[PDB]
Amino acid sequence: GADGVGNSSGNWHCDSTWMGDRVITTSTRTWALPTYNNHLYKQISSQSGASNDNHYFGYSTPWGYFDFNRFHCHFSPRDWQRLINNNWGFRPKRLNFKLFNIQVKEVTQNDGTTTIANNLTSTVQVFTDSEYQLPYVLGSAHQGCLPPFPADVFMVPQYGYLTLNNGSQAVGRSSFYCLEYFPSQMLRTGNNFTFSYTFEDVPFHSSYAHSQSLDRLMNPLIDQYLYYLSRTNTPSGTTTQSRLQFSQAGASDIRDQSRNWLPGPCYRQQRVSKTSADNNNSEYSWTGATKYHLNGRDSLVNPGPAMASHKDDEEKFFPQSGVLIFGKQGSEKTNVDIEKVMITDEEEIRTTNPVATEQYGSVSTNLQRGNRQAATADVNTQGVLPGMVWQDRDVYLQGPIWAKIPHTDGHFHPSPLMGGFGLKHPPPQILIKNTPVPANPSTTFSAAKFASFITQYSTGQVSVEIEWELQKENSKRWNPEIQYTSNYNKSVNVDFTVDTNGVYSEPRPIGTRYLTRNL
Amino acid sequence: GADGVGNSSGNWHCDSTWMGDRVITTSTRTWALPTYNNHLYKQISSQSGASNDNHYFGYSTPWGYFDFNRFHCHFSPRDWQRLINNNWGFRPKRLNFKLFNIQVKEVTQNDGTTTIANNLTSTVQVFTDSEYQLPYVLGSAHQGCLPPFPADVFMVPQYGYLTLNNGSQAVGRSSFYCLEYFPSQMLRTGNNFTFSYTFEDVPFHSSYAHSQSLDRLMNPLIDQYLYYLSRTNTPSGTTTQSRLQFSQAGASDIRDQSRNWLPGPCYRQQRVSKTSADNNNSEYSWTGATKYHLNGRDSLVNPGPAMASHKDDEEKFFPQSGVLIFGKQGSEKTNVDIEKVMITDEEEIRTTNPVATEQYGSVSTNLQRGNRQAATADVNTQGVLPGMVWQDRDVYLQGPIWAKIPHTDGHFHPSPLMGGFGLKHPPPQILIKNTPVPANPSTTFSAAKFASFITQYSTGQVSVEIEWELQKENSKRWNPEIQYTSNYNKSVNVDFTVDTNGVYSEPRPIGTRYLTRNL
Amino acid sequence: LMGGFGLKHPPPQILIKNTPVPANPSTTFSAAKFASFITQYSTGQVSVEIEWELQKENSKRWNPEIQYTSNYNKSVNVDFTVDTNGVYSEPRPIGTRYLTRNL
Repeated sequence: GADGVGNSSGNWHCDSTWMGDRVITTSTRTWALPTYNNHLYKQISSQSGASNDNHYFGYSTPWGYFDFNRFHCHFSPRDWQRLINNNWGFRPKRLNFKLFNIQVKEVTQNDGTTTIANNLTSTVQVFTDSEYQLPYVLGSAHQGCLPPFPADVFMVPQYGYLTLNNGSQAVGRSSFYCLEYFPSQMLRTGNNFTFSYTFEDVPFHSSYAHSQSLDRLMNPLIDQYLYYLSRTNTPSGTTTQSRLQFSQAGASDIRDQSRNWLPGPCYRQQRVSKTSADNNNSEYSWTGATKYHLNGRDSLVNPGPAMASHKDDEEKFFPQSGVLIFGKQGSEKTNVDIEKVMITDEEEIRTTNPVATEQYGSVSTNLQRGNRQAATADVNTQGVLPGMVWQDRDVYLQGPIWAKIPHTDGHFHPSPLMGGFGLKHPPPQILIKNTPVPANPSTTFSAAKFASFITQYSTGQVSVEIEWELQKENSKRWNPEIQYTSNYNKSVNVDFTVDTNGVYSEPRPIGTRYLTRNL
Repeated sequence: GADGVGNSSGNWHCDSTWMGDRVITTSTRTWALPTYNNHLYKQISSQSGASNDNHYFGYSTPWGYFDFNRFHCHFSPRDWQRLINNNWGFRPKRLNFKLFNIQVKEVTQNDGTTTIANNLTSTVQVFTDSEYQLPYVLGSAHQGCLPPFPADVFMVPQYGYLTLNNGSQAVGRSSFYCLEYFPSQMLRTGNNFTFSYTFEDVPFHSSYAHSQSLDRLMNPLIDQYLYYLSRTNTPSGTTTQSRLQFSQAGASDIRDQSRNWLPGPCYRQQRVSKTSADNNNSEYSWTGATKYHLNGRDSLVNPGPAMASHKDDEEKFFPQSGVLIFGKQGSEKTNVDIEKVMITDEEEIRTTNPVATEQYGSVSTNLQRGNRQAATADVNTQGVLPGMVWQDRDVYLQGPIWAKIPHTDGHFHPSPLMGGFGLKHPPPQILIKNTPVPANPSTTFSAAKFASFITQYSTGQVSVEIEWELQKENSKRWNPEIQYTSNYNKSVNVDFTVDTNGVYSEPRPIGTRYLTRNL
Repeated sequence: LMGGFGLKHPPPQILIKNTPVPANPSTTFSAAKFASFITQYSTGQVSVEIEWELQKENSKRWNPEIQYTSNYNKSVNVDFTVDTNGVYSEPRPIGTRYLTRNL
């Protein structure tokens, strides 16, 4: 699209409509973009000394990108609630994007006095990496997505990436991608950039919780017909004499019943409690946390494989890195106290996946014989096994929406671990930069790189609309399901509202599983 | 319809489907019908002495009728919840009824031993008073409607009615309707009786609560332009000297602001509190309760005109007869203690209708002058006034569904007072009786009325399906609405479930207003 | 009650705002809400036209009806006019009932 200077390049679309089966969440926000790295690509690396587990090598670019991989960039409390309360599941189908009403300003810091003014002509160029030839950054839970609250103006993030490294230094194989080596489209004012995408058949996120659970799944009333090993030894006057007898598992017997499927896999996490007291006093934050390691650098295992966060009656506990944790609007960056964060809870799964903090089961160790007692041992890490079945990490309104499946020789069940939809070809990276403006050059020629540009930034609005599909409920469940509600009682502030000084804020994390489906 | 003896006259339909705009609740239950008044019509009257406010005269009939004027005869907790959580309103549209698989048994109490057996031939006759020529009983909140819970078998109520009376005695004008003077259709087994109805344009029951309220309705930011009387007298050195000055109502001024509409009407009720303590000790149950009176008999004013049950912070109180009160499954018939009942609460209205227990406003009494102070007085009964606006009593799952608008020269806004839909021509009364079976007659003729019949009753199932329309939500409300949920925490029994001895039970009354619409 | 026409769906609310203008942002990224905008306001004209219907008089009333007139006598200022310093002003409230119909 194209037009004039006194012509709005696009209108403001920010609705949300439900169609019974679909529902489209349109949404627009105003943004701003500075000139990063003063227009140059800069090489960047870990700090020489820095622990090995923390080295790196890569580049930062003068390019800034766009991102809305956060559910709340599309759903509004209320809306989300609608969804989350009457749908067995849902998934994204297609999207449409558009930047417009772009405007380029140029600040002038003459002595003790700045003065911003329109640089009409100068441009901002955009380009979408629709061929995925660029290090996909999104999906890395970074923060600089869209504001949950419309009215909020925002700054565009700067693109940076990482290649290979042998400590703080580069290794040859590492590649250096240059963003100008693409065909950016250049916008001036009166210019807009639209583009549209279509998702790929993915599974509806399961937005329901299970009423039955693996173990308790058969019918009480009837005993099976298969037998199991009831007792081993037997009374012989005073002493026992080994004599194995078997029984037919019934209701009273349950624990012993024969089955057909196994809980999901696991990778044991340390348990910490919301109650300061209980927790051993010391620094096992890193030392005790569950991790894995590549090329000799141990990394953390955050968002561990999807597994319930606490047994019955222990909402007080949680994994050291088995859950998602968001900050309460305002919460500072580092070492903030428990009271400043919102920890997610995944009890809803218990029913199928193991509890993060407790071992999977316990396999037998030795082979018993008359002169040898029967061994056994608990298992803290069980990789996928036939017959296992499980549930993936719920979603949360202010959580990630999707993530790119890495291009590898092999993947195994790609639901992104941080939760979300695992996409092979996700929404392409959208980039934006401000074509430089060489400030006054010298009369006599010089072949040096230009270094003195006009100080200036851009701004303008952006809009994103997405169509989601739904799987409606359908249970013959007689008694009421659970629903997500807002507290009745009076409060000094409404949840998901602007305070007295107009600061919007999300009180709690809102999950997705409320409706109840049987297993 | 018709067929054979070994042929089910109908199947069992008991589903419930939602179509986005409609939703059909089908429902079938098994029933039983005895032979009332041993087959005769009996004249009936108050007990000679009995307080005048309690006299009456009328008849009881050998006929039993059918009734489902209770929302839970169609909605199942869950279902109801669906409705009640995502709909600005709804109303009934049409219905279809069918009796079938009728079966007539005949008990034999030979000495110390009864023995029931099939009287194949004998019949049960049904007939619907589709011309409303019979005293419409339904709508009178009687109890003998359908079981909320399907699996429950039930007994059919007996038809009785009331005419005029001058104390315990009849007055001529009083009519005596005879049920045989209709064309009953006679069913034998293999016979079924279907019939269908269509409702009449009625208003969707408002199933939402108001976010604004009459008083607080204008915009804070701006002061009006109309002036009101700020002060009357004025400082004159030591003494005041009358000097009326006026102000322009603003935010701080609010109470004084000029408006455009008035709260609904009222009829003051006594306030009682759920807290035994507070309540004055004595018997003002009748003496103090709000009532009205015709032909010299004071009757009670139950379900008073629709008006909020308590101001902010007083959920502890309520009208003496301004609310609906249901029994907790089991609760005996008389003088049962507060702990045995469930009292409905209509706070949701506060916003438009007056509070039942507190006066409407206060009008001025006298005309003031120098030598006369300004009078004033509170008003406890305000009949409809121009500009008044209000809300009708909510509904409640186990509440009435509708009621017949009395045939009179004049009605005023017919939403039935007990709540529900006011119908001009409501679902016709359906009646049923068992054609008598003269037990063995004497060889020699006698012209006396037959008095010795075969002892026998009937049974068989009945089905009722109804189509309701809906008005879906549609508010730009950002923050979450309130929804109806079931408690998370463990409990010995699930709500709306059968206990250990299979006794279904409704824990609490469930209203209808949860979703929030602005005023 | 304040008088007027009672409408079920009255003339819809018309709103207007000035899309914000982020004044100069910092070179290094920050995910905070933008708080420094360009100071600016808007202006321009607006127009509203409305069509009203009428019910004309029709009485066999012989003698003159009452009408609303402006005072004959001289005055320092005309009613519904700008004073000496150009300040328009409505002298009195003007009602609507003048013409006389029988009950």
